[PDB]
Amino acid sequence: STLYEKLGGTTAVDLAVDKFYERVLQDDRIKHFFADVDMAKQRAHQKAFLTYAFGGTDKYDGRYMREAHKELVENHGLNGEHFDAVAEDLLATLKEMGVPEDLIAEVAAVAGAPAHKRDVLNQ
Ligand code: HEM
Repeated sequence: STLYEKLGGTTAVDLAVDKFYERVLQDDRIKHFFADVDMAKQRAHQKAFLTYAFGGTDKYDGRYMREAHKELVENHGLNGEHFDAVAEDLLATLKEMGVPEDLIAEVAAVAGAPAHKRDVLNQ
């Protein structure tokens, strides 16, 4: 899988997931969501988040996605502030690696698109 070559190696890829994983638990603001959740699923969820940010989709079909995430919005009171916290954490991880600042802005723009936030937030 030479695709990982772009990342700069597979070792670095796992390093980001491992560190990022702890950031979620470290963040008390969203820890309640992960207070009781199977770590197995989290591995995929967190992995998808990083992958989605590096290359999200302008439009995604699937009411099911909104049905679940929206449920959190009304039941747990999830808002854009929560999303920003998770996304902000990702930016910090990139800084540690030393990725040029120019890319950090572009990377955030990928998910920054409100087109993705609406599906998740379902405002
Ligand atoms: C764009 C970002 C996100 C994507 C792409 C995404 C994607 C997914 C996907 C594919 C699932 C189904 C498989 C699974 O259980 O992980 C899922 C489930 C879930 N997501 Fe997300 N998610 C995102 C953001 C969030 C955020 C911000 C929260 C809340 C902080 C969240 C909370 C949940 C919960 C609680 C479930 C479990 C639902 C259940 O099966 O009972 N997700 N997410």
